[PDB]
Amino acid sequence: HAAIASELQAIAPEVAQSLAEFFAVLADPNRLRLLSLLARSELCVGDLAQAIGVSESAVSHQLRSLRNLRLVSYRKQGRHVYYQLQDHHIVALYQNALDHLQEC
Amino acid sequence: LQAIAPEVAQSLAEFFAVLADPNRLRLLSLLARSELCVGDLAQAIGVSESAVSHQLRSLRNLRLVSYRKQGRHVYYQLQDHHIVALYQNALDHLQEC
Ligand SMILES: [Zn+2]
Repeated sequence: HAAIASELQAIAPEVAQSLAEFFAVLADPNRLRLLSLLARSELCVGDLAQAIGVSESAVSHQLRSLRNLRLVSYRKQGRHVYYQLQDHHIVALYQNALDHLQEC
Repeated sequence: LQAIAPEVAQSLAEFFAVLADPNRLRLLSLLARSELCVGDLAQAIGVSESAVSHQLRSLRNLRLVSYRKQGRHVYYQLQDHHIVALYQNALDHLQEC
């Protein structure tokens, strides 16, 4: 019987359901490759396409759902559109997940 | 630059896939605040000790949780601090969005 076992309670089923869906969104090798690039630098669709070795149309399409899913965001500067990870939570959960499997 | 190797991306994808389980997340949400014995978790979750023990076996094999011996009790805890951090960050991100 842990010291504070009586003081704890699990996350609500609705919250756990929403969190599970979030992780389901990340269980995609293609999405993770794109996020691995944005974790190190903000990049334009042109740079991402060259790195992953796919067309700009393909990256642009994948980035759309990523944007809708609130995993990435973008900023416009002059004639360029730079994509970035949504927030620091995204890079942290990404880096921690990777470090975890590296540490096993 | 270069993206992560394809097998690394695949392993990471499978890792997030195992986390896409509401029941596992409820268990992890408890361990995120304290290591706990099977009895404490079973009562918190409202399920039998046998059930939680079974759920924990899977989590152990998946390297999400570990256990240790402290006196006359076995306590389960999250495998490492990375699990702690990714859980909290994912949760906070969802709470603000
Ligand atoms: Zn966030």
